[PDB]
Amino acid sequence: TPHVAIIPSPGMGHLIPLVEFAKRLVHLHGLTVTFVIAGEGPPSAQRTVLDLPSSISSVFLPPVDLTDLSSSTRIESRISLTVTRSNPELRKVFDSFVEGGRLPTALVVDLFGTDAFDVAVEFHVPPYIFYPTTANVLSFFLHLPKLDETVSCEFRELTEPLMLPGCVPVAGKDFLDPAQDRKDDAYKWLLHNTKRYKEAEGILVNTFFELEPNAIKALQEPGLDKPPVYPVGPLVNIGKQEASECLKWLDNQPLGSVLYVSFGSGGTLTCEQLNELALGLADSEQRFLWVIRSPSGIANSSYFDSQTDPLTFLPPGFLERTKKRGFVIPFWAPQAQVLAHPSTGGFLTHCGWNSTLESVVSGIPLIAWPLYAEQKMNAVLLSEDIRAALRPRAGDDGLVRREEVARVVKGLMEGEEGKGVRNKMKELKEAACRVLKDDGTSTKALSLVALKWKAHKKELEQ
Ligand SMILES: O=c1ccn([C@@H]2O[C@H](COP(=O)(O)OP(=O)(O)O)[C@@H](O)[C@H]2O)c(=O)[nH]1
Repeated sequence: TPHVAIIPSPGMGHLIPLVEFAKRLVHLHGLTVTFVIAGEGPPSAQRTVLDLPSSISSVFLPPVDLTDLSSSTRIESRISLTVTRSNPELRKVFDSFVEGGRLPTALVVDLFGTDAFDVAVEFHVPPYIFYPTTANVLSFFLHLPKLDETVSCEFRELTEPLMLPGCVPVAGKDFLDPAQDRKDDAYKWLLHNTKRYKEAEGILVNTFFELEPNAIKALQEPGLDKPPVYPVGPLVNIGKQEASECLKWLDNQPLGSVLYVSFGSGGTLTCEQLNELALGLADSEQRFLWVIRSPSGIANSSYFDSQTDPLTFLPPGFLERTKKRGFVIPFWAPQAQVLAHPSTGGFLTHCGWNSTLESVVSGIPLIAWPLYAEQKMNAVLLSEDIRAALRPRAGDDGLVRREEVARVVKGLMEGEEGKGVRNKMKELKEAACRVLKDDGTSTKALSLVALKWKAHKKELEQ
């Protein structure tokens, strides 16, 4: 059977969907999978995630040396270089696969891991990309080499939004974070990765037709140097695994009553914003379950990570006033289970794509609160095109004040404002089931890829 090697770039939001993808490959397609894990140190959260059928093994590479990098290095530079600098160790793993008679049939990287294609090419292994965010942002990535060549200003200076075929228009000032400073190595690494996308034999994207129909149709049209694109989503943890205290609390709340609040694996708010969010959550008088992290002036400061107790940053009396109706859990919650719980009724999200897809699969409507990466692009898609998220108004200083927090929370949970988004999520919840049935469009697309891999292995071995 074909052996698929998967090399994630750092980040829980890369590993989680890749593990769901691997599980479908082994269970539904009979393939074998090895994760090759690059990094800086032992896995965190990560181990809970990698802890799987026998058909899935994990190899942890020796940690890469990133000690030459400035403390102010942006995350995408760190993420990309973790994979690039791991190539010599990845080659050693591939030599071990050759010796064991299990040369991979495919090497799957994620959106920042394209330098591992060097190893794939050396070993005559087809390179693929598993793209863990939207077809809209994939379109942006595929177009970036051309955009870079044709546009010479910082993107925030663009007066017209970018309107790629089938895509929601996005202002230059809202392009993903690593695109916002073209002089920084984060842009250099983003651009470099995008220029390698044309080398992929296929790109599997964690989205589905009904969610992004116009962008998927455009991506699948033949184009210059464009690989085949396969929507295979939503590949998520559906939340049926046994976790505890926050779920026990949830069990005691009415159907559809609780607002879950979470800023992904890496997100933090500023002090001032943390304060206004807490105050506005209390003011709203809604039930809530908030995964809290200590504040920072850097929005993705927890990406790789807490020492301090986040509860110490809450305002006077907040924990007291919300002792019954709010549950505040530091650092990490069993998010899949929360979103699948019948007592959950809404989600204030940073618009990371895994969180969005988990919410879609359970029909939970959103308040879009983007922080870093491509989240603002996702917020525009969710609120202006898909229409499954409400957005809070930030003042000219960037702060969402407590009055606005309370307004949008009540709008989502009880208001006329939230009816449209709740209905759209109901329809998307159905569609998410449709596309994953045996002859649903996402199952068909993944099956085409697995069939290609089975054919390739058959030809090689005969
Ligand atoms: O407290 C938390 C926060 C995050 N997650 C999971 O971590 C992933 C976060 O990925 P996402 O794409 O939403 O954002 P990122 O962390 O990459 O910014 C999702 O699968 C979440 O369910 C979780 O289980 N508990």
